[PDB]
Amino acid sequence: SGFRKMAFPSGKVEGCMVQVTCGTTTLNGLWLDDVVYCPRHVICTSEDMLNPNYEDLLIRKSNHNFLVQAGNVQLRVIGHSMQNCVLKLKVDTANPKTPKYKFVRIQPGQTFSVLACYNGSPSGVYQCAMRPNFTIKGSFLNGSCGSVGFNIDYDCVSFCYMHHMELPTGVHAGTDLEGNFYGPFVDRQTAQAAGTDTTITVNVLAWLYAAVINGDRWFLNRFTTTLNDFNLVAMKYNYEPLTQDHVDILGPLSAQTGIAVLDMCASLKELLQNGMNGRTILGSALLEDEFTPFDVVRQCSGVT
Amino acid sequence: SGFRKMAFPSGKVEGCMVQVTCGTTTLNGLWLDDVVYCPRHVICTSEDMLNPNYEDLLIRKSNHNFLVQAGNVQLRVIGHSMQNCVLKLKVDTANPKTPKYKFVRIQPGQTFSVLACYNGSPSGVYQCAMRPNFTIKGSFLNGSCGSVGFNIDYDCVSFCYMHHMELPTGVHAGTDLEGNFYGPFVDRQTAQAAGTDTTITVNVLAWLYAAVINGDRWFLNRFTTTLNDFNLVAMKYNYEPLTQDHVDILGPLSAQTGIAVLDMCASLKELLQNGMNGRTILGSALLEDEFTPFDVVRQCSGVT
Ligand SMILES: Cc1cc(F)ccc1CS(N)(=O)=O
Ligand SMILES: Cc1cc(F)ccc1CS(N)(=O)=O
Repeated sequence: SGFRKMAFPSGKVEGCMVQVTCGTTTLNGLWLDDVVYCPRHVICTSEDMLNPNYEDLLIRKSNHNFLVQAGNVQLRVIGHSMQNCVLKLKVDTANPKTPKYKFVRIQPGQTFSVLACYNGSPSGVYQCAMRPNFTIKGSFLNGSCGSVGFNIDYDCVSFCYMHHMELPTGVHAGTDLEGNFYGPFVDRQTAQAAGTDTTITVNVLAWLYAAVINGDRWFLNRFTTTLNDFNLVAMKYNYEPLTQDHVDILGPLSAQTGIAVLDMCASLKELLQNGMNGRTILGSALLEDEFTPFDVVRQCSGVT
Repeated sequence: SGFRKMAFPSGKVEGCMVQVTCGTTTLNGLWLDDVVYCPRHVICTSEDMLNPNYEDLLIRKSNHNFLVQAGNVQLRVIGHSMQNCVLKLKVDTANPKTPKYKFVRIQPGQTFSVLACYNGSPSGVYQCAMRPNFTIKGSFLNGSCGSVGFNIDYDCVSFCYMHHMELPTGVHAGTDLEGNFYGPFVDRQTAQAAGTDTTITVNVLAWLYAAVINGDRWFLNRFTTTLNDFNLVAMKYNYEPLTQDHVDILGPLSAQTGIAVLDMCASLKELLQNGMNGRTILGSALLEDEFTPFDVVRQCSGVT
């Protein structure tokens, strides 16, 4: 019992983190097989970052300009290419600690673990969600760029995120491992405003299921509601609309707890309308939306 | 920028987790050098757990009754001894992945990372604090026992916690790696009530420093206070008394932010007296006390 915002074990990803230096810029790279993946803005001075022409900046670069360091051993770069907003440095050595892995582009509301790194060295690991405005609320200082977000499925690491930007509002933007940004963001030091950060409704409900399971029930009410009625209330409170897909995905939690999804929606409705009244659910004074339904099933069943 | 409840990277500890089976009971063990550490209640049936005589139960046990499995390879047990509430199984093979390590008994209010494991397999990693009532608020299902709490100092893993018990109130009790329980708890299925879970005042203040650093300042007031005056208010709100030691430890944050410790104490006082008024600090609607001063300095400086 007890419920915690858990990160996946980082070991398999710790083994893939290297330091990439290009001139004076040092940031993190991901070493999988004989390729090192890193943000392409490694080639930029902070002057370049105002309006960088990456194609033009990259012409000036050679394999030997990219210094890749794995622990305290240097990797020989035998090739370099730009895929969207990431650099792929082909090294002459396959990472002997390469786990089974996939590159996956996640959807907003989906959760993953970030291994925050500096100079190819892991500092800490924390659990994130892709916000519906395609930002993440990370902890990233100078040097953290190229730190990656991942999910682990038994022994296979699905890499979903590489860190690129902090927006002027102190939220974080980045790419999948094919170097395509989440949301409308570009690797340029420019006025980039994120849209409305809406609450991930399906996640809040999953977390309310997790609460009931763990004995926090005070918020369970006598009322039910409808998808349309609930969604009127969701709209007013900047909550993502709830689909039959969301209701289907919550099925097992509904089954395990014997609380219908729409009854829990009515509980959520009252919580939105009446607040917590200074009470707490699983030791939080607001509604948590960075647990997925899959996150609760797998935590409240002990999946390794 | 941005502030996150980060766990240490778990890799070095993932390498030390094994499965220990004794009869029908399976739980987690820690394999360091040629010793496997695990909870001594591995030798108990859930019948034994009501009033176990561990010395008597252990007489009946031989080296070959302890089945230690590291991944999918069996370790030969050549010796077994009881140190307090842990078993030390001497195996014939040194863990080749043994990191530099120490066993340290932590003080209440001190924070550490837990690698929650099942059948010697890591499931997730999360950051904890030793509560002032010597419990932790973990996430632990059946099989999680022998999952360990640790701090990492560069490359050295300080092991501070092994998981043993969930109390009837769903909080968690355990030992240091010498098998001495934190608090008054015993490895017995009996009415064990935890005392008052007081807030770790120094940690809340450190987190308020972290807030100011990260641009959340709304709670900064015009008032200061005294250690004695603040502590009257601390007492009323089940906050740990603040010592000159706590004030000394917050020095660097006070220095970095140019907010005197006692001024921040006055900010905390108003927050205790007036609540948040439905506002949030670093995306929390209550006062976080599971970051230490050392946790903020090292997060808001990017220590690897
Ligand atoms: C331990 C774990 C494993 C997993 F596969 C999915 C989730 C979790 C828990 S959580 N929601 O804090 O990430
Ligand atoms: C990343 C990190 C490293 C460290 F040495 C101490 C703390 C932290 C951040 S925290 N407070 O979330 O654990």
